[PDB]
Amino acid sequence: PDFLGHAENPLREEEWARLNETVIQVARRSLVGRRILDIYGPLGAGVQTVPYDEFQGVSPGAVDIVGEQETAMVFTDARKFKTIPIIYKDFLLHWRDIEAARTHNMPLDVSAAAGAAALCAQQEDELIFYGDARLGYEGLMTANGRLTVPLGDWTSPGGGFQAIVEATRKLNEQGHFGPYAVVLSPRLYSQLHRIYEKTGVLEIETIRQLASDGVYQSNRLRGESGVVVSTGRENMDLAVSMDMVAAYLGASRMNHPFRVLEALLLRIKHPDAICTL
Amino acid sequence: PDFLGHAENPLREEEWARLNETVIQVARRSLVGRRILDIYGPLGAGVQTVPYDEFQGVSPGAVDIVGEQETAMVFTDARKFKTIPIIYKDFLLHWRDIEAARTHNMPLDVSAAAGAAALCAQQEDELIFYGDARLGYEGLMTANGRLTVPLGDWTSPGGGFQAIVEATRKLNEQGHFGPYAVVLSPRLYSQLHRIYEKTGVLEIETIRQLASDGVYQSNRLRGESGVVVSTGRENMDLAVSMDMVAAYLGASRMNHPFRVLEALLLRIKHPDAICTL
Amino acid sequence: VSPGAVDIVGEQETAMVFTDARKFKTIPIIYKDFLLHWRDIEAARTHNMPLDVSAAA
Amino acid sequence: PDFLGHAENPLREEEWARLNETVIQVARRSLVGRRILDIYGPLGAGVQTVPYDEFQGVSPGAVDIVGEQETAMVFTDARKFKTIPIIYKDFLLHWRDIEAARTHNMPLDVSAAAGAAALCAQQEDELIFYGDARLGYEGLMTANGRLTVPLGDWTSPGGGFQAIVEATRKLNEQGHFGPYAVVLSPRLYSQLHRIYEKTGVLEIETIRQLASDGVYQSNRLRGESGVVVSTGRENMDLAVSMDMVAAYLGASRMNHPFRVLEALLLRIKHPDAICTL
Amino acid sequence: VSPGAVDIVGEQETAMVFTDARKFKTIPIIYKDFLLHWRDIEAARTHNMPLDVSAAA
Amino acid sequence: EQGHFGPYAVVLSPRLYSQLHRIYEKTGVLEIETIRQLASDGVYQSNRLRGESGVVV
Repeated sequence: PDFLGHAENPLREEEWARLNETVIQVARRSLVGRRILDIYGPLGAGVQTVPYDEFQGVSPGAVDIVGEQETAMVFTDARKFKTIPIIYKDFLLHWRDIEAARTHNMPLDVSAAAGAAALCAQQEDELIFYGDARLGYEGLMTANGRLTVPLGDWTSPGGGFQAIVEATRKLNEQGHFGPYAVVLSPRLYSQLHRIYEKTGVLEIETIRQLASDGVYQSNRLRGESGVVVSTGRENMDLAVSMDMVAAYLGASRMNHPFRVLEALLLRIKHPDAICTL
Repeated sequence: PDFLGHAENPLREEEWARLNETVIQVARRSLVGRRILDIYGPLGAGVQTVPYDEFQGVSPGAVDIVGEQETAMVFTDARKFKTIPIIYKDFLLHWRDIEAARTHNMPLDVSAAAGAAALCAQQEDELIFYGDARLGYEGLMTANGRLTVPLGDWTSPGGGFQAIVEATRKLNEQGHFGPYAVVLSPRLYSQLHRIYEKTGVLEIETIRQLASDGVYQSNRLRGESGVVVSTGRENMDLAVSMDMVAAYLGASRMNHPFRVLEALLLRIKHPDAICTL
Repeated sequence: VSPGAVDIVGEQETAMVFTDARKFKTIPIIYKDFLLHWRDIEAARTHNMPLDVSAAA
Repeated sequence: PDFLGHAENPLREEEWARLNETVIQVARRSLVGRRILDIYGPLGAGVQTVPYDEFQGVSPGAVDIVGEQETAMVFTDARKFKTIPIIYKDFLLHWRDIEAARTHNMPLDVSAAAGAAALCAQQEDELIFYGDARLGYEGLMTANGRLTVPLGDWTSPGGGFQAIVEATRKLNEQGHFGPYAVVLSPRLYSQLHRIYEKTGVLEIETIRQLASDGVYQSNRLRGESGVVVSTGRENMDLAVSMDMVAAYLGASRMNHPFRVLEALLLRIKHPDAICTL
Repeated sequence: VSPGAVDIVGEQETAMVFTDARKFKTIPIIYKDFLLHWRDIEAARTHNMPLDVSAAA
Repeated sequence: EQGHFGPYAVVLSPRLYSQLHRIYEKTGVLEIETIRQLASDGVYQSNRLRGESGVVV
C-alpha cells in the first residue's frame, strides 16, 4: 500500500524527470545574469572554493632578448577562495496529491516548484549585481575600478548615446579594451528606448552596434544605476558549482518538502571592466 | 554494520501485520458513530472532496397513466464539497525495544498504538456530533431544522417516554418519517436506564421498540442534549475515504513516531431528521 | 514572500508553511446554446452541399 | 547521494571506520571515571537492565572438613534492575562536506564528532559522581554508608594530610579493605599542593603513596570534595550497555545529524566503601 | 557548552553547530633551502659510498 | 464518562452474589439475565475478593 513512508523520491522516475526539466526551463528564462557572462566549467559540489584575484598589475618592458627586466607578474596576493554560496528557496508538496497522481491523475501539479526556482534564481541575480556585506563578496557595484561617469540617460534626445560613449572612453583608457555588454534598469531602458534619434533609425540600433555584444534588462539592478562590462573571459568568470536542481528535505510531520539548490559565485579577476552611474 | 535505524521498515512483515490488526480492533470497538449510519464506501486518498448537499423539500406522487407531474426534482442550488478532514493521534515506540524484539525474547509492545487509536477515534466522534468552527462543517448540533423543542423534563417516575414520543410525532409532521435511532449522553441513559416504568419494566425495551433501530451511548455529545435521527440512506451519509491505518511521522531523535490516520466527514443531505433537546 | 540567502549552514528556511485552509471552489461549466434546423441537415445528408455551421460559431 | 537518502550511512566504510575511532579516542582520554573502577562486560543493546544489590555483610571461616556456615551468600533482599540510562550529545555535519570528501579530498572532517564525544563523556561523569534523582539513581554523594566523616580540616599550612588517614581508618573499620582511590575537586588539589611553608615537602607524594591505587581529579565533583573508595571488585561496578558509538538522527535538512550514544550505569554493590567530606 | 542528563527522548541543544564561519585560510608554505656543490654527490657515486647530508639536515 | 468504554466484566464476593442473586426482579426473568446482558462479557465469583468489595473492569 502507501506506505508511508520516508523511502522516496515521492515521485517515480518519470515525474521526477519532469520536475527537473520544468525547473531548469523556468529558471533559465528568469536568469538575466547568465546571459551577460559565459559560464565557468562545472566543478561539482565537491569543490567548496573558487579562485579569487588578478592584475593590478604593471605594463612595461622589452629590449632585445635578455631581461632588462621583469616582472614577476602576480599573484596578487592573498587567498582563499570565498566559499561559493548555496542558495535555496523552499517549498512543500502537500500530503496525498502525489499519490492521487500515482493512480487517478496523469499530470502531477507544481504547487510551487517552477515559481520557487523563479523566485530563487532572480534573487541570485540580486546577489550578482549588488554586493553583500554579509559574506565577503564582490558585486558589480562594489568592485571599485568604477571611475563613475556622471551618469547618462537624460531626457533630451542625445541621452544614452553620450553615456555609453563616455563609458567606452575611460574603459578603453584604463588600458583595457574588448567587446562590450550593457545592463540597464528597465525604467532606464524604456526612457532610453528612443525616440528617435539620429533620423536614420532608433537607439537599439546605435547602442547594440556600439557595445556590440548585446543589450540586456535586469529588474534586480538599482533603478538609477546601470553597468557596463567586458564579456571577455579571464576577466570575469561566472563560477557555478552546482546548477539548479530539485532536492529533498525528506519525511516531515506529514509532507514532502523540496528546496531548489543554486550555487553561483561571480569573481572579478580584472576590476577595470566595471562602470556604474 | 548493524544497529538498524535509518530505517527501512524497522518492524518486520509479521510485526507490521499485527500493528494494523490491533488498530482496527480497538478502533471499531471505540467508534459509536459508524453504527448509527451506514458508511459510504472507501474512495482512497485520491479524493479531496465529499459529495454535497441539499435540502428543504419533499417529493411527489401519485398517480395515473398520465403525466407528469413530477413535479420536477430540481436543484437549486449550489456546490461544492467541503474537504474531507484528516484526523490523527500520534504515538512513539522506543528504539531500544523494537530491535530487542527483532529479536531476543518476544515482548513486542502494541500498547501505544491502541491507546492513541482509541483516543483518536474518540475525538473523531466529538468532531461528528459537535459542530466545528475549525473548518467549515455541519454537526448534529449545528445542522438547522433542529426543531428546538424543549423535550425533557426528566427524572419522574419515569419514563421518560413523552420526550421521544414528542420527537417522533414532530419529526413525522415535518414530512420525514423512518426507522429511528436514539443517541443520548451517558448521564441521561442511566437516569433513564432506569427503574421500572411502574406499568412497567425497563426504559430500554420500550424505547428500543419505538426508535427500533437502536439506542446508543456516546461520551462526546453535550451532557444535557440528545438527538434522534433517521438511519436511512440518502438522508445522511458518513463518507469514509481511507479508513484507519498505522503510519510513520518519520524517525525522530531516532525512535519511531507513529500516527493513526482517520478521514471521516459526515454530511446531512436531509437535515429535517435532526432533533435537539 | 520567501527567504534566502545564504551559507553552508542551516536553515533558515524560514519555513514555507500553510497556513491556512481549503478547499477548491468548483470549476464552472459555462455554455451557450444554438439549434440547427431539421429540414436542412437531411438535405445536407444529402442532395447539394450547403451545410451550415453559422450558429455554431 | 547529494540528493538525498536513505541509509547510506552517508560516509563510506573507510570514513565510517575513522568516525568510530576518533570518537572512542577522545572519549576514553577524557573519561576519569572509568579509571577508578574496572568496567563490567558490554551487555549489548538488548538489555535494558543492570543487576542491583549485595553485601551487608562480613562473617569469615577458619576451617577444616565440615562445619562452616553463614553464608548464604545472599543476594540481599532487593530487586529489580533500575534501567540503564541513555545519555547523548548530538552533532550535525553540513551540506557539502562529506560529499566534497568523496569527490576531491580524502580526509573527512571529524571536528564536531569528537568534540561532542568529549562533551558527552564529560557529563557522563556528572551522572556518576553526583546524585541524579531525575531518574532516581545513585553515585557517591548519595551512597550513604559514610558514617558521615567530616574529612576536611584542610585549611592553610601544616597539612593537608589527616583527612585521608581518617578515611583509611574508617574505611578499614567495619570490615572492608582494599587498594584505595581518592577523587578531588581541582580547587582542593591545588590548595593542598601549595603552601609548602616552605620547609618543605609535597602533598602529592604523601597521598599517592598512601592511597596505593592512585589520585584523580574530576571537574565535575562538588566544589567541596570529596569521595574515597575501594577499587575492589564486587564493591562497585561500572555497567556498560553500549560503548561510545556513532549513531544517526539520520536525516534533518540537506545535512546529517549524528549522535554519540553512551549507556553507562554505576551500581553500588557495597556502600561501605564510600566517605565524603 | 550545554550538557545532557537523560533518558529516552528529550535532549536538545545542540546542534552541534559548526559555528557561523568559513572558509579555510590557506595552509602556508615555509621553506629553508640548501645547495650541494659541484663534485660532491658524483664523487660519491664513483669512489665514496657515504653521501654528505651536512647541509640537508 | 471517564472516556473509556468497552465490553465489561463483573467480579463479586460470593456473599454479594447470593444476596444479589435475585429475587426476582422486573417480573420478566431474574438478576443473572439482566446483569449478564448488561456487562455482557460475563459474571464471576471469587472467594479471595474482599467480602464487602466487588470490582468492574
